[PDB]
Amino acid sequence: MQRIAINGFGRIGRNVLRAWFESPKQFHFEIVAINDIADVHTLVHLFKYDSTHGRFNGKVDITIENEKIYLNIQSNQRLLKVEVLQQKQPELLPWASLKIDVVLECTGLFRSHADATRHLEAGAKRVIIGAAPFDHVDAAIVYGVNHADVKATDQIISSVSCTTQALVPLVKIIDDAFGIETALMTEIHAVTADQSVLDHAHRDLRRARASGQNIIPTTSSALGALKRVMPKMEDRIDGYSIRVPTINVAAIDLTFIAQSPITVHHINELLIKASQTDYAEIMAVTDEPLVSSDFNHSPYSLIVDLTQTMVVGHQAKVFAWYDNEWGYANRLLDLCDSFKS
Amino acid sequence: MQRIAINGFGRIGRNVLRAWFESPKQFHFEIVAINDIADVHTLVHLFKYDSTHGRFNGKVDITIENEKIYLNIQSNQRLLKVEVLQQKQPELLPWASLKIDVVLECTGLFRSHADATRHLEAGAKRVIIGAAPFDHVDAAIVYGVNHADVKATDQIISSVSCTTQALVPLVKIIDDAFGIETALMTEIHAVTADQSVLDHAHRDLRRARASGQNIIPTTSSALGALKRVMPKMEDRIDGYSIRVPTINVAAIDLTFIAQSPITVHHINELLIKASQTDYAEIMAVTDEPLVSSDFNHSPYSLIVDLTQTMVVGHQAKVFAWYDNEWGYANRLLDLCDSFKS
Amino acid sequence: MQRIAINGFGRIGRNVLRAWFESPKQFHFEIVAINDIADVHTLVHLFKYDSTHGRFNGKVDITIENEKIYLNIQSNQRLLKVEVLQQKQPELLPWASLKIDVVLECTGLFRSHADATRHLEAGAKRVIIGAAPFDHVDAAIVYGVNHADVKATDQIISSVSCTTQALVPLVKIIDDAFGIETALMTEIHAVTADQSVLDHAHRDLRRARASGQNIIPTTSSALGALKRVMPKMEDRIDGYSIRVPTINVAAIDLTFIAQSPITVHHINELLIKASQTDYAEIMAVTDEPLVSSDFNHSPYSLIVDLTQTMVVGHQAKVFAWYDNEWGYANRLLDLCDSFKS
Amino acid sequence: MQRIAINGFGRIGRNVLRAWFESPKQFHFEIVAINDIADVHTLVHLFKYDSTHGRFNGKVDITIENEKIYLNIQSNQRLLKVEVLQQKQPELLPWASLKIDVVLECTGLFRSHADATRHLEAGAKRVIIGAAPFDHVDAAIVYGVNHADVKATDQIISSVSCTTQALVPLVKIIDDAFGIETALMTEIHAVTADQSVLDHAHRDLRRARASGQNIIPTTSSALGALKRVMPKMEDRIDGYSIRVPTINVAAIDLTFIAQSPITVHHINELLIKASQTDYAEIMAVTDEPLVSSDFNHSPYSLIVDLTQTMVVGHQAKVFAWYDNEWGYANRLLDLCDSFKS
Ligand SMILES: Nc1ncnc2c1ncn2[C@@H]1O[C@H](COP(=O)(O)O)[C@@H](O)[C@H]1O
Ligand SMILES: Nc1ncnc2c1ncn2[C@@H]1O[C@H](COP(=O)(O)O)[C@@H](O)[C@H]1O
Ligand SMILES: Nc1ncnc2c1ncn2[C@@H]1O[C@H](COP(=O)(O)O)[C@@H](O)[C@H]1O
Ligand SMILES: Nc1ncnc2c1ncn2[C@@H]1O[C@H](COP(=O)(O)O)[C@@H](O)[C@H]1O
Repeated sequence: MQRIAINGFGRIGRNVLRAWFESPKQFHFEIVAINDIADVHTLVHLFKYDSTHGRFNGKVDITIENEKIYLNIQSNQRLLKVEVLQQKQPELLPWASLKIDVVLECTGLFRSHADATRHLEAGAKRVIIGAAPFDHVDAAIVYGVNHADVKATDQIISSVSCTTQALVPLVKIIDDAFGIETALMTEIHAVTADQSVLDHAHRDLRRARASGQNIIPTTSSALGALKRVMPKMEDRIDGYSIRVPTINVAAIDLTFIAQSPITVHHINELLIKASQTDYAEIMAVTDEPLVSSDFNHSPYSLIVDLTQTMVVGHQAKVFAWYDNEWGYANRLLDLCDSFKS
Repeated sequence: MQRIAINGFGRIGRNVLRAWFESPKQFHFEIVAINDIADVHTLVHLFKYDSTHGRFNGKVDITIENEKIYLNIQSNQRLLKVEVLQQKQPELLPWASLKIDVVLECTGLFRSHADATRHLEAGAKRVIIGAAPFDHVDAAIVYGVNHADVKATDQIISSVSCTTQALVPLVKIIDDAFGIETALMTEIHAVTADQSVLDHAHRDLRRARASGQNIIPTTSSALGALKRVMPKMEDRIDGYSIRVPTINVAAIDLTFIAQSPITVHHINELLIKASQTDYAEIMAVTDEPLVSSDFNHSPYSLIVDLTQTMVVGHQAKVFAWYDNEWGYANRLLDLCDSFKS
Repeated sequence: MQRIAINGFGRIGRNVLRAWFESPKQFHFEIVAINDIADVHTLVHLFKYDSTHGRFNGKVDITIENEKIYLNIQSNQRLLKVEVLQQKQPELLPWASLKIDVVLECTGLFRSHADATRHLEAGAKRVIIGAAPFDHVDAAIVYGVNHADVKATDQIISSVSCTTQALVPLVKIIDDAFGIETALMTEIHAVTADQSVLDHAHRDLRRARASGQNIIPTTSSALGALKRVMPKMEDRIDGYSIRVPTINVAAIDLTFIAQSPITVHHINELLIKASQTDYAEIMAVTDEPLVSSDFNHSPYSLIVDLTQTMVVGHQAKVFAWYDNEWGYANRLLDLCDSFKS
Repeated sequence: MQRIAINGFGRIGRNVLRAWFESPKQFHFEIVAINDIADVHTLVHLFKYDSTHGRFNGKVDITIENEKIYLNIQSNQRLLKVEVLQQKQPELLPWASLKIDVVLECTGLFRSHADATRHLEAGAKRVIIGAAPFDHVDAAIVYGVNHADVKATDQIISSVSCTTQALVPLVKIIDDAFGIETALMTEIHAVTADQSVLDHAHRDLRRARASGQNIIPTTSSALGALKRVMPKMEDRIDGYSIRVPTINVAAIDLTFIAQSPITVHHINELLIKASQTDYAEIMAVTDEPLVSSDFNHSPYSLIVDLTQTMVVGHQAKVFAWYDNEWGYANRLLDLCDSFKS
């Protein structure tokens, strides 16, 4: 069966594996290897215990065999024997011998086309960058929109940011119905590792500042991303992220100018249909009176709070929550399940 | 002097007094009484120490002259004797005998023209409701914009909300020079007192949940304010508000369609000229990459982040800060100062 | 099957009803009625949606009849039909009708014998205050310790606090082993409902203060309870509490003077043999480097951090974690099961 | 006059420079040089805008004379003309050319005896390690206790930690009245720079975990340091530290067995006395019911909460707050203004 490997057992990598076991439907593929620069013990711990998502529900047993290290993981009536590796520089990795079909490059270090091929130079067949693009990419995918539009000879694939997978669907759907003259996105976002616990030295003089005590307006790769997905949107959309002191779950505030005429009802109605039809696998809509932590550990790439939708004249605004760790995790998985086809 | 009194030594009332002593120019009106349902010591204790604004910078001793309790408040080369009262029902309050010129109603219970007038029956000359009008006000005022338009016959007046103080100048300033077709607002606001520390039974099931580790979107009455202030802007602007774990400071995220050519440079250039000339008292602008905490205890009704301004086509977004409690409190005083003809 | 009411559908009351379901051990009794000032719809929201413990996993069918309201609740293959009520005064409540074998008085408003007797007046056969007593109680129980001391005759009982549920084991185990001359307790508790979001008027001027941004030391009627439980430990034990801005999970820090030889190993080993034999049902011990978050939703009365134990001479210090809501909520049930005719 | 320089312009470094300006008493020495690996601009911004301590009241103007970068800071009727340096290797520093009498080491990378000496070999005339000793130093000092015992043979001087600056004067005062058989310290501390914002890989696995959402029991160098100043205390004192989600201000829970009769009264009475006589510059005491943010920006090396003092038999406990950035930093300034003839 298709063999997958994770480079970087960070938040993303860890949650991905967690998802594999937690996934309601067993993914046909299997993860057989994880690479990192840290000791296995540290990782296991972080995989086992998490402040956000909680104790991982199942045993994890390390075994040394020959000289190779292995995570025997069991959970949800499902096993994986993973091989651990401690190679800093990808190029030397043994993806060749392991017959690794798909690398999940989740280190955030090797985002470029050059640094991503290093995994292919190392004998892997297909890389997926678990972040926005840096320079070149053979395709910029958003499972639920253009996961089909992957050529087979594509090798360096990006699946963009968590933010981008809430934005792209909102935009596509609405442009396809009402038209979008120009849009503007505010993103209310939980904290991210990039920030500092206390005022520290940081390039981002904004993210320099105490994560827990500040509202921090900053930027989002998610615009430049979506412009690679919908190159026509170049010079029509913009926006930014705001960081506030919650641990997890984020929102989008999408203001836009419709080209056809719009009512509140109408916009909400469309988004409800869309969530039951084409985008059923990654969208959901809620009227109920909810707040971020209700959407924690929610595998949708976005949920629309419909009550939040507003309209004055041509101008409108919609609101979507999304677990900014866990949606984007199941989308790295859901995409890998699309390649067997 | 012209004599002012406070009803409700709440988060506002206390800050108003603090501001009276902390303001760089002394006001030509004394605060001669306060009144609250809570014990004097509790009030004093919270007058002296504040989690958001640290210690009060001076002395407070409690005299019992006659049968009457008194506060004796020594700070920044200024003194006040201040009679404490403890009457729920504001019609009993002896504003008559104390010869109160102006009340500030700062409890939140008495916002109807009806309820508020009870201070005038108690023998007050004038009342300011420190809150968006409940039903009617002889006028509704935002210092720096329309404060002038108070007539002598005007008896019940509202100083609206912190949001209103920052949302209105932005509209007047932009709408005049550029022309707002429609505009939408997103208010990122710190925790509010009416919230719940853990999840709790409450009318609003959004503002029922854990204030400190939860994002909660909800309503802003600073729209239903703005419309009494600017009648022209009815159906041209709606918006909503978001609670986030910080303890103070808030942001307005204004997003508007223009009836003219708009560049980022030209928007910011206006907002600057407006702060330099027409609104130098209640406005300011910052080029610097600052965050919420940096504007704590800032007296300006709005500080505009110019590196947050954004243009796509005829649509745009401006970004302004304000200390909710302080920005609003200094405007309260600035107002009572203005009635001296 | 006995029949159990819950005056008070707050953190405790609600998490009681949950644990009944989420528990793998099935209780021979059933919960058949709840009461609260709030209206059914609101209780149901909050029963389903919790910030701390997350989405309730089950369906909740609100049934209205000619006057009576019910709650059909389905989860973990278990089904309850639960009458809802809205009556402030527990004297008038119809426990008579419904054959209430036990009330769980989880409001924290009826803690005297007289106020709790209002439930016996209403027709309930037996009460239990879900707090420390306020005066007379026909016993004060800590499950796993003196739950068999329940006299048949005993009507009004108390189940002390979560804090006391943890302190007492420790004391009893150590004293009955090494002998405790005197011992002091430092409790690090997460925010609680009594606390305020911002500085508000309150009788306890420690708890008046903004809960999110303050280390707030204070009282703890765990001691006053521990004395009612272990009478011989009068005068020898005192302690206090500290509120810090986590949402949940507390820790207890007991420094004691032993009346015999003590060494870290022996201290820990003792607690290990306890968590393995006698107290093994409400106790557990962990060698691992954990933090508060990971014990969130843990059913144990105490979990001892054995890496934290220290000894200098005849004085030593042990350390335990506990979930304040869930630890307590499970024990309440366990005690109800203890009452078997 | 003596000429001070700062290696490491971090939390400590920058607060040190700030304190210089704020002190009512113009110190009899000037800070003439700072050094950081980071870029000047960042260093200014952070020195100007702080989340913990607010805006620096003054103005900084960067000047590049010749090929040297200077900082012209003006505040509180004073000016310093600083030089900024980008030299990571201390041996290569120009302390000799700058005629530096005192380097403040605050990088926390050069705590070792050898490494700190690297400064002296650069022409430094005396070095102060702004941390507990790593290996062994010429002398460990606690201003207000033993700041007189400095010899001119002493060139490597450790100012211990913000914690030790409060632990020592308690222990000293208490042993030297009632005696201390043994004693155990619990420390509740605000968050530190070294913690992670989200769960993360790090050497210590408890400081790996999310700073804003956990109580985190860990360790404290303060005992190791106190023994190098009170060697008699070896074997007679231990303790640990806990990190809670607050920005600043920490407290200490000293529990101790007395060697005489003690009553709560006498203990508080001694500490009141001590705070007026000998330890009057570095100590204070409060009867009031106060909380962390009350003592933010408070230059006392400790303050006792006397309401918190407890007694059972020979065992007693006390409690004291301290600003763990501000206090420590004025002690650095107080230590440098001892050395003057
Ligand atoms: N050169 C590298 N090769 C492989 N994994 C790496 C490398 N550098 C960092 N990592 C991992 O990438 C992750 C960093 O992302 P995060 O920890 O989520 O901020 C951690 O799991 C690191 O161990
Ligand atoms: N009937 C009343 N008359 C005057 N002040 C009141 C009354 N009821 C409550 N207050 C005060 O109004 C304020 C409302 O809460 P807050 O403004 O958030 O502090 C508090 O100071 C209350 O103690
Ligand atoms: N008179 C009452 N009878 C029954 N339950 C009550 C009464 N008053 C308040 N409660 C409930 O008790 C709860 C207090 O516990 P907590 O939610 O932890 O603050 C409130 O949320 C109410 O739902
Ligand atoms: N010579 C130096 N070598 C290494 N780090 C330095 C040096 N000078 C300044 N720094 C940095 O200054 C920072 C200030 O401390 P902090 O920001 O609290 O970690 C430290 O992180 C150091 O790395």
